[PDB]
Amino acid sequence: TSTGRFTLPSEENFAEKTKELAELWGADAIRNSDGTHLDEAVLALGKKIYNAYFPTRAHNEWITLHMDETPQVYLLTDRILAESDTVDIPLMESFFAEQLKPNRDADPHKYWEVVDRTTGEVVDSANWTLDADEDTVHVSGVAAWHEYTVSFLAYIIWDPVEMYNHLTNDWGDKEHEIPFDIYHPATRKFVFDTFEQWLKDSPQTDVVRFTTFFYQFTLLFDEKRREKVVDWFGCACTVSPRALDDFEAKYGYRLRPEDFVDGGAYNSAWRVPRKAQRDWIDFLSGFVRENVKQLADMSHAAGKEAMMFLGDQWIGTEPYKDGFDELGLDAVVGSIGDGTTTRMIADIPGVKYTEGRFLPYFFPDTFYEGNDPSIEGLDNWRKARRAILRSPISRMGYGGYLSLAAKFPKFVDTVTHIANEFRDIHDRTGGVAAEGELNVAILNSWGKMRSWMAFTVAHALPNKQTYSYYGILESLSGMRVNVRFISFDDVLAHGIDSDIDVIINGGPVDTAFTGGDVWTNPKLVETVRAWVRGGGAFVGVGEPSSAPRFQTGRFFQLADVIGVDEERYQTLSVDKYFPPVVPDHFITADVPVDPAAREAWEQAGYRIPLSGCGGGQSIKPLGGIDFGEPVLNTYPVNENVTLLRADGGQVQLATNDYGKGRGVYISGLPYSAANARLLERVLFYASHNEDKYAAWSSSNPECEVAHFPEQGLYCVINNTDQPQKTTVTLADGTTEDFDLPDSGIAWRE
Amino acid sequence: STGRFTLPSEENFAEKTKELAELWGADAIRNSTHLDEVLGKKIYNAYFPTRAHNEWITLHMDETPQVYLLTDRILAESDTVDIPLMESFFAEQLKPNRDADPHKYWEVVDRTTGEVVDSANWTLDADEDTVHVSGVAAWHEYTVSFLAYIIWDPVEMYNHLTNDWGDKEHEIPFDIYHPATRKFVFDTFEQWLKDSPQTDVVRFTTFFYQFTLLFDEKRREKVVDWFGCACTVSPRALDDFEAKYGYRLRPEDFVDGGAYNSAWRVPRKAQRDWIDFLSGFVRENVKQLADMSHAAGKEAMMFLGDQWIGTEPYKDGFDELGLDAVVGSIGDGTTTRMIADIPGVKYTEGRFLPYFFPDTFYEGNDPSIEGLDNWRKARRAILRSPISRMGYGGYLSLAAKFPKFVDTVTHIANEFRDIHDRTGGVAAEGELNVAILNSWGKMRSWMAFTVAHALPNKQTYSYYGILESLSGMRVNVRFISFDDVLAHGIDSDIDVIINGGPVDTAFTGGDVWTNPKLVETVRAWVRGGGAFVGVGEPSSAPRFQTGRFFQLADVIGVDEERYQTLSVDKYFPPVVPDHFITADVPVDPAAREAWEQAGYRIPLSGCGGGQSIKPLGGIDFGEPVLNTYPVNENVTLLRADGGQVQLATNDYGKGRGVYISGLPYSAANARLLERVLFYASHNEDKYAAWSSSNPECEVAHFPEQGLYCVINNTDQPQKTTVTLADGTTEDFDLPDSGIAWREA
Ligand SMILES: [Mg+2]
Repeated sequence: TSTGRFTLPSEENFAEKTKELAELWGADAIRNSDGTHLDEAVLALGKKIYNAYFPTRAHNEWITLHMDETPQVYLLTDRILAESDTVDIPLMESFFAEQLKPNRDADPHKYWEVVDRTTGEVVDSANWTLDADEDTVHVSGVAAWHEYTVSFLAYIIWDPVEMYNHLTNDWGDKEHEIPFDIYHPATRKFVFDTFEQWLKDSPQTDVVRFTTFFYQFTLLFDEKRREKVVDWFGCACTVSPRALDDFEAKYGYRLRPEDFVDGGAYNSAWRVPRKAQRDWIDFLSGFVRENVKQLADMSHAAGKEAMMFLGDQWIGTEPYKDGFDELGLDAVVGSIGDGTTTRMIADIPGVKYTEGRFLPYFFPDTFYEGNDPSIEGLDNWRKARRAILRSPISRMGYGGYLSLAAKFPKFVDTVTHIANEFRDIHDRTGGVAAEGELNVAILNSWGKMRSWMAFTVAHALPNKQTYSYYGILESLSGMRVNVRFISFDDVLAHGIDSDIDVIINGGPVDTAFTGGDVWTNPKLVETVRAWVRGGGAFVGVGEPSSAPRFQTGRFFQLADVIGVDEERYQTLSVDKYFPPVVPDHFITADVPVDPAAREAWEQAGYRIPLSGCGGGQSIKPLGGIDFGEPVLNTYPVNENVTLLRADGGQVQLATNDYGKGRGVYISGLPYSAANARLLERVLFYASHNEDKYAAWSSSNPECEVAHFPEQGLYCVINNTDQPQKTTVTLADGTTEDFDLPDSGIAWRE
Repeated sequence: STGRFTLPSEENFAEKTKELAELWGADAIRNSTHLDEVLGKKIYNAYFPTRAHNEWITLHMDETPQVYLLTDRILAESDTVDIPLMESFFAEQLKPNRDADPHKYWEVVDRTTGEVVDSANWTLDADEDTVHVSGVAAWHEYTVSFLAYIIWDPVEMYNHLTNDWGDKEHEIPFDIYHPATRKFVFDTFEQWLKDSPQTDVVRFTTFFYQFTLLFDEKRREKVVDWFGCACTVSPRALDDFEAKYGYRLRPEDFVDGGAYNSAWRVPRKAQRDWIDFLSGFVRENVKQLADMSHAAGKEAMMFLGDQWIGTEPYKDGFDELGLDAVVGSIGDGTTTRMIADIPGVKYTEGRFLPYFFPDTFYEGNDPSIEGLDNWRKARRAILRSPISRMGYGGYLSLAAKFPKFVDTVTHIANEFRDIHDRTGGVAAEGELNVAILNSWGKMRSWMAFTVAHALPNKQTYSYYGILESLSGMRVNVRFISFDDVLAHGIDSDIDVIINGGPVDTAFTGGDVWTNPKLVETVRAWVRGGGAFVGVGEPSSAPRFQTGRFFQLADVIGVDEERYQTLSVDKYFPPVVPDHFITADVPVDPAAREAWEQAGYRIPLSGCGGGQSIKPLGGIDFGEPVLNTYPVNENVTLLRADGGQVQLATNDYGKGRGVYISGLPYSAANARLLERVLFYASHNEDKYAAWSSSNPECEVAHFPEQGLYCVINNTDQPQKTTVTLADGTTEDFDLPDSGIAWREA
């Protein structure tokens, strides 16, 4: 009975149950509760011992004596309306005073900017003063009826992880942990000296679990103690006067506070990055990386592993940028939130192994009397499992309080099953990826550096604005294709790699994800058009290839490829003619049929041509597919485009032949089993690979197949908590029928 | 009570004609062609200046009107590409002008780069309508813009295709810009006048230029703009334009990248220069026709439609033409107002619906229903801006076969005349001064948010609703332009400004909102007590500010998230369900309970909080404006369903801003708008006086006659209580389409 690949949390006064559960779950590693030297009875088990390290917090005794060395962020004030030629702007009224504090030490006139937001102009620094007695900037000689703001440097006085916990589990009047910035040599020396001593003081730790490193991700709170700004990939909170001044020297130009506050966007990953953002990323990453390497080296010299948590103070690491391997990190561990976040961890190059921390975390918010944590446990396993077959992770484990999980025998038995199943998958496949059946490339401004990081604001929390796009990643995360992320820069520099079958471009207009004005670069349009014409496949979602204003008559610059454009109220004089919808088609074959709606749709018919209204639009909606957020007034560019769904006087789903290749338009794609199948059929259809679809496929969309040619195996998995019957089709055209229980898996030669 | 009513007649109908003219109180008759010694009625005869003379135009086919046509986009797959000119167009309507040098008058464009392709890189095929382009970039799209002759008049062509006349000869239109054709038109008209002594009113239907109307190769409408002047060019006109204006127009100044100068486009200098050139010419020639009619003892009357381009009825100087009347088609409230509000003429006439034709006058149908419908929509508007005369078109013989309809017309004509008699034709008292602000201003009064006459659709109805609501509302409506506000500020008599429409249209205004002087003027005015009502995407300007889309977001308390600010949590304050603005919205108790029960979203990372989990509903806002959100928690949200904002109000100094995401016309929505206007202008105390409790009825106060009326806008009985100025109430129970008059 398999053992290993499993990390178990421990805690004091819990020797008996720890060994029972380690035995039961086949743990080869134990996570010592933070701080804490652990029970000898636990240490005698001879498991691999994880101890977490918190390098830039939990030492107020240092940082209270060097408060100008805390991390910093540019903050943007509320917009203040001048009603004459003077205006006063309070600095701190919209922000949380327990987290943030204006920096009055570094000359405001050098480091800050007052902006007239109505004109975009910087106000002369001779026209403003910072009040000596309170956090208010006085501006004079400006225009009445304009809005003004200040961008100012703020010390961060409360570490966001310690803060979030405090506020979330109200730890009352417990001391707030103050973060510290290693960019400053005094602090940096304190950090490495402390780490050296801790290494000496921890002979029994096998793995130093850095949780995490030097810089928080963008996270700001308001005066009502709510989250104000968040970007899980953002490096807002990484500046200081010295860092900014060194940057100017090295790069040959001075950043504006505007290059950080970004009009109030705070350099959201959704914004098309410019040179300033790419340069800062590069400057910050060189410095963070140099220092992570030192930590790894020191860990190794002491005989221990270096393991990074993919979260908390992870900024500047850039796990997907070239050179990550140079750090010599042994492992990355992250939170398993779904398939997309499973891949974000799994696909990381340059480490020896990866580790998933599965849900639920062992805490009272889920482990309370009358709750059934086992359901979520299995759910989480199933969403990660489908992804693990496409890109394996090396290890699994859980976090929190063992003594809490131990009170729920059903949950305990569920983990026993998950752990055995994790090891079975690994042992049968040798930890190798399943065969991908097509090569699919997501194209955006960021490319590989943001692999599995697209369409995200906060970690694993899709919302109204992101779910129609995030669903694309979640579908792909466990799909039987090979997925890579590429950038407009890669494409302009090197063309489109010849192994790629399908390119996906998706998002709203004017985001890093669709690409913005890069679509008015004729070389990009030529490259993609030539490639589609020669048998490439282009799948556009939402507002693909969009560029406002460039052409009065063409919003999606590749409207010709995908057969669809969005009306922008500039072309209303042009009657739009919709060809009849094709309801029977390869792409839609697995969509459940609703005869009541189809009948209502067929009875109601198509709008006859009418002046200023065009014609051809179905009077009633066919429906049957959840397309998410609408893209208003999409329409077919000519009548040779194939409309598959065009309900409510606009287009949701369309396909277009373009020379040898095809274009497909999808207006949006929330994740569901049915939509993942829809997407999957789109990939095969657009690449002219219909004849390749059946090999290693499951007839039922609720199940997936993974083929492992090198070990002579395939499996089939049930992605649901319900029994599923399905017919698997093998490469030679043979089939087998399955009856898969709840969350089950079957393996065959 | 008799008169103010125009009746049509065919031939061979003397007896019944006389009966109906006396039933309806007709004081004028519209003849098709001359008959019966029915001859002391005012006689209307239609005149068609620029068609029905094929004998002339076939001898001068280079003097037909012309238009710039934009071809399909053709993909180049190497350094050469061929572009057929006519494949997307109707060949019986349009023919390429091979007469005027293509290399001087046409343009080939690389649509991928926007660059004009050098004339030396293209040729026009000698034997087919195909342009050969060489020395170009592979994988770009290319188009030609070319001059086309218009060989079929669009009124004759619409009517032809509507009742397939088959081989009936096609009327070819002619352009009076050329001297020979102009001379033919005036001489012919001079002669026609001599021959028509019984004709009292020359009903010009219409003048010299068709509105933008182009058909495709499948015989369908391709491009339409009721206000557009696409079909008004010629090599001579363009050459002359350059002499007068000091620059050469590009064909692109007309085809407009495919938009063809839709009135929805923000007009640039070229569009305005052409309007002015064309208008000068057109008006000069219309004045002559009016002069000629006058020296023959006849009235000159203009049809607001068909060939009306260049007249510009709302532009200053229109009065100088000396036109006695405008007649127009009554489609709805908005189109009624469009006719009624025209200055510079002696009287106005509406042609009411239905037209007397078999498409509605057929066995089994009750056209009185439509008759009353049409009359109710116009009436509410006539109260606010009276029209002089009414009447119908079509075959009287067909309508006469429908005695309930005949009774309905009698009821209508009598009621029309009764309103005139009681009020002396004066406009009802307006209770607020309301200005619509856009790029066009008054030249396009009641013409906003329109493509095809009186045909709102999916893309327009959420904004056309604003006009349809105001058309019959008890307030004074003006239309002003950004140039007006920039040159003169905001008139001291205006209570409320409305800005409405999608981003980057003439109706919101586009980049004018990046002009700080505009922003200064509106903000200062609002702050001192003005009212700003923004509909859809008011004040929007893309890209100008990363964190601000609606430039006056601060005024109205609402902006639209454009995916630049997703990192910023949005906090929605609780909705206020009981409020002056929404007071007449019906409360559906199971809906309200479900909404109260689902509660509000608690704040979650990257998701903000405070949005309702279930919708309150109750109001149809039309097309969604995605991801609108409150700029702060001091804004009052009245409707914020589905994680976005439909209705909100914000105090801004002494004034207020209001946001409405869209407003399809209905009695409820009209009422909503009206309460928004009184609220935004801090005039809640003024709302009661001369109002109807029931949104299905409206009140017109005529203080100079010590008199008000209340009208039933529906075909159903409606109970309502009117409040008067003194705080007094009076009750009514009105029948279908009813009216009631009271001493005041
Ligand atoms: Mg030839």
